[PDB]
Amino acid sequence: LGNVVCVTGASGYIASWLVRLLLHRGYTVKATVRDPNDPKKVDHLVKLDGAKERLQLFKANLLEEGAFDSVVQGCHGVFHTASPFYHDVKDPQAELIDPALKGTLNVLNSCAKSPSLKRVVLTSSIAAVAYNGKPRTPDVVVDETWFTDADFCAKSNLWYVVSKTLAEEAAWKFVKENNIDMVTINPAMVIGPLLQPVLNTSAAAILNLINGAQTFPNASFGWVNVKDVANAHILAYENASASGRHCLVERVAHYSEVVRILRELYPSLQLPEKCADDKPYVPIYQVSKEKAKSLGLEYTPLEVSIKETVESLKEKKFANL
Repeated sequence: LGNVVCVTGASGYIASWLVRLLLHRGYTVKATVRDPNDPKKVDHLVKLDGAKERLQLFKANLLEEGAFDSVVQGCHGVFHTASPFYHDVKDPQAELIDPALKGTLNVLNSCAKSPSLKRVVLTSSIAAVAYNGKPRTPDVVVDETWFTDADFCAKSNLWYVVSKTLAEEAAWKFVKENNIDMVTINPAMVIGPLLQPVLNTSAAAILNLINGAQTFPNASFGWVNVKDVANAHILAYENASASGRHCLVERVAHYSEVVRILRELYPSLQLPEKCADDKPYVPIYQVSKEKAKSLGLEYTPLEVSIKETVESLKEKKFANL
């Protein structure tokens, strides 16, 4: 409750929320960022309730070997969240795969030499679970027994999913051989309220639907509320019986369905009427909520997370409606 834990990539969306919630439960949080001295990118953290007294900032370059050695020491829990945001990709190997694997093992190495460590919570992705070749249609229930076939996805140049997949496999092989207790949280598209004026890929996609787009894409993604995965990380860490992977997806929805909800929430809002290609809609499917629910997690419904996202988009000045 009032113990010491470490959160990596603290400036990230999921991480920001995790820090806010950890601070609220009384924890002392040692957070790592690229430059804790840039009062521009750590402002949203220092402002959180309790931060002034229990937010401990440390400088750490995710790709710098040993950068996390001392910060994890003295922590019973380590939440490796660190999520490098978007950028045009040339070489997937040196730009996506290599940094993915490197940063994961960099932090795990640090945890391996920490006597205080009780459990590591790794933020993974639904990308490491659902892409094994099997069809994903309305009656299909994807769950934690599904594991992405990296080789298969590579043939389709689905390099981001490949990087997330290889990184998770690497993590499980490592913790197994180095006797570390690790659990992973696996979210899909993460939306909800904003703590700073910066958007992740998912919130920007929502922004794109309300700021005058002519069409909406023909795509179906799993969607989940940022408060829910942050809470899922805390519950998976605190509950001793928690283990393995945890799917964090509250329903898969096609963009036409997302647009329908937006029309219901905002009756006078201008929204795209046309889909991007005239082809049949990418089918939706189901994703198990059992494991997260087994820890007491309650899922926020999609119409509420969309409302919160659009409301924050206005508050942070991205949208003018």
